[PDB]
Amino acid sequence: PKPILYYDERSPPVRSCLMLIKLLDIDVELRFVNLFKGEQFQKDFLALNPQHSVPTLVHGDLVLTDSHAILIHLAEKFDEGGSLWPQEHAERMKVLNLLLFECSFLFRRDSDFMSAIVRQGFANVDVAHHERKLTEAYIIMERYLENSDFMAGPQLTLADLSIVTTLSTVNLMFPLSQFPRLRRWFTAMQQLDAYEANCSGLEKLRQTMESVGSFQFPSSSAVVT
Amino acid sequence: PKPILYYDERSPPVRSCLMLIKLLDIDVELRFVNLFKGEQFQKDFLALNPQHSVPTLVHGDLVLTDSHAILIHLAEKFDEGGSLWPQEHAERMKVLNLLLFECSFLFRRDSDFMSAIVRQGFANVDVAHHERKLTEAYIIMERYLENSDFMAGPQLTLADLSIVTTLSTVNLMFPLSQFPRLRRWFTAMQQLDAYEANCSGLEKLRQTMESVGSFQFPS
Ligand SMILES: N[C@@H](CCC(=O)N[C@@H](CS[C@H]1C(=O)c2sccc2N(Cc2ccc(F)cc2)S1(=O)=O)C(=O)NCC(=O)O)C(=O)O
Ligand SMILES: N[C@@H](CCC(=O)N[C@@H](CS[C@H]1C(=O)c2sccc2N(Cc2ccc(F)cc2)S1(=O)=O)C(=O)NCC(=O)O)C(=O)O
Repeated sequence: PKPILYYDERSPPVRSCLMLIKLLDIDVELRFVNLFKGEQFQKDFLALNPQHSVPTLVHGDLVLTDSHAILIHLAEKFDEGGSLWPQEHAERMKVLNLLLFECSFLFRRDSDFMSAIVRQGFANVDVAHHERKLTEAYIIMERYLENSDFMAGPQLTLADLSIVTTLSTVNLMFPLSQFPRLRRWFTAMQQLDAYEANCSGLEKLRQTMESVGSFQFPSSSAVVT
Repeated sequence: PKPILYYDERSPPVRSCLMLIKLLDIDVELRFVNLFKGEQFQKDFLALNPQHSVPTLVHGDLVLTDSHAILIHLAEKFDEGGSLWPQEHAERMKVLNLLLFECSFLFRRDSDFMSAIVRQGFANVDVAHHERKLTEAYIIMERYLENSDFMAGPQLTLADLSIVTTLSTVNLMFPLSQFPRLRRWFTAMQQLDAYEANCSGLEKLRQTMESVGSFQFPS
């Protein structure tokens, strides 16, 4: 049976899976779970994923509840022997290490910021606090890109797919003017045909966040090429 | 070159790596980075790990900056053919999924709570809020244990090592009496020879958090 992806394209980790699905031309059934309406708490989805989170993948008997596991699973089954999830051990561990950076550091801090907007309203958020936290993530990614051309090495990997969706979401708010390597990398990612799968959900996220938070992202921040 | 582990054993993700090292009898060189003194911001360590986090593993030219990658790396290098990191794809994906649950959900919420204590002081923390968030993690793990003796199946895996160190840290504040599968599992984990690697740092974390937070854990 072909994979089933429970999704809300506003979510960066969902969009990372959408990019991989487009990149590898995987046939996947899409099942929308509207996070704005709380559909992740629907009884059947909750029993499927007690974390009530998207993306969730059902592929046969396998149920994955984290984008980073979904990316690895889909790469092993549809990019077998390929370079997105590289064959050599050290290269693969480097990709895994950056996937975990996305979970542990980048997405955690972006989610922290957007959760404060939803709960308090943008005018009541300590924006300077979150600017510091997320600029710190910019600094770290700039350092990674000072030593390699893509995030995890000389070529595109799963790490770039995971990170670029959250980047583009952070960059709705915070400009990349002071980060030339990260701007060059982001521009290169935007030229990829697979990046088309990030565009619609990023814009839907912008619309929803501006509505719920009663604010506007500064239009000048987002890198657009 | 033998692996080098930069560590502060107060940290649950550090303790998971220490448990695996004891389980597999891995010869490592330990290097203490005192987080209480801010030594993770020392110039050479930031150069090595710009996330200024422990655990950090240096193994030859490979530098790993996340406990979950370190667990997988060490299992693949030192436990080929073991059950901790299963060879079968579906089983391996299940372990990976639970390792990411630990990063994304359990440790995130435990770190949220302990960071509130450090920044605000225990007397000013919304304990009820964090009790709800962490009890939600208990509920999820209790469901994970419905069909299996361990988190990822019938056998001990890397997922149990990652989860149990954070468990025991959450359990310093919130008891497990309402979660029979989870309490059974934790008692069984505590009986492992390798669980001794968790003991020292858990107590050091209790002592340090109680001083920095100016409080005492109920346990
Ligand atoms: N490691 C896991 C992470 C999976 C996960 O957490 N998925 C959630 C959606 S991602 C998300 C988020 O956390 C927050 S907090 C505030 C705003 C947002 N997001 C924007 C958003 C706003 C409004 C809206 F209607 C939709 C989205 S977000 O960036 O999308 C998730 O499913 N949350 C549901 C829940 O109940 O927790 C991994 O897969 O990698
Ligand atoms: N996914 C990564 C996570 C790696 C990581 O974040 N490691 C940190 C130590 S774990 C840690 C923690 O996050 C917090 S927040 C508040 C309290 C604590 N900890 C307790 C503590 C208190 C006082 C003290 F002196 C030491 C510890 S904690 O549980 O130890 C880390 O290195 N932080 C340093 C930094 O600058 O960020 C993975 O590896 O899995």
